[PDB]
Formats: sequence, structure tokens, C-alpha cells
Amino acid sequence: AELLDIYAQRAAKEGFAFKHDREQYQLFCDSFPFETTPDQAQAINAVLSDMCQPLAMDRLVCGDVGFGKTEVAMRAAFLAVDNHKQVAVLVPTTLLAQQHYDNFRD
RNA sequence: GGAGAGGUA
DNA sequence: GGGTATTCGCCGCGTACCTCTCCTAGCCCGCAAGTATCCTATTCCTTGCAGCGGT
Repeated sequence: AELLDIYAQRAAKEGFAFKHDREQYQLFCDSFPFETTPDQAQAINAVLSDMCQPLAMDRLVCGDVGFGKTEVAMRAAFLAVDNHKQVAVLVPTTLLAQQHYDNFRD
């Protein structure tokens, strides 16, 4: 019952349509000391395109370990926080909390 | 279908 | 040898109809269903020794 009601409530109303800046997000892209591989960049584009829609984004980023999964989330968080939306990160351990704190702060 | 129990003439 | 007696085992004991109950024990194997130890959050407090005002 609880899960059915949550799904119905989330599928009923329309989520925030993020506003994307091209050149300002380009600086954040320039801050990355690597080149996004064509698949990581494609996941990034899908994520940003979905965030920039009225519909609520529900997505999975299932890729193999160590393939830059974190950076896609960092770009999505930058897009969200550019619009002052208080990104919330949830990791299932303290070491992940500390490591992601360090990486995001950097 | 077969066993066992009871019953009628 | 043999005529006799004695024992032993087999075969047999009516028709027709009506009501009811009950037809293997046990094992095994796989389903599946219900439990003791390991990390990251939480609510639960009770001691030991040095500062420290204050006189």
C-alpha cells in the first residue's frame, strides 16, 4: 500500500523543470581534468536532458565500477544547485560519506 | 469393482 | 511282503433383495520456511581523574 501510494503520488504531479545554462556549465565542465568517454558523456547528456524536463527524473546509472560514475552525479548536482535546489547525496557508509565530501569539496 | 457389518422374505 | 488299521489332509455346506463403511506402511527428497553471525545508522546510560572557585 505505502509503495503504491508513493508511486501514484510521484507519477501524479509534475516535478521541477530545471533551467540549464550553457556557458556557465561549460566552466564547470572545464574544471574536469579528464575527457568524458563517449558513453559517460552520453549518460551525462541523458541525465541533464531528463532533469531539464517538467517530468520527475527517475533514472539509473548502472555502469561498471571505476568508470567515472560519480562525475555524472557531480554534473547533475551542479545543474541542480545552479538553481538553488539543495542536492542531497545518500551513501551507505561513513567512508563513502567522507570520500564524496572530499571529492565534492575539491 | 472388491471386502466387512447390519437388515427383509 | 501284506492285510490291516490308523492318521492326515482335502472337499463340501440355499436363494433373492435392502442399508451402511472402507480399499497400505513407511521413507525420502525436495520444497520451502523459518533461524545464528557481520557492518553502518539509531536510543541507553554509568564512571575516573584533573580543574577550580573559594575561602
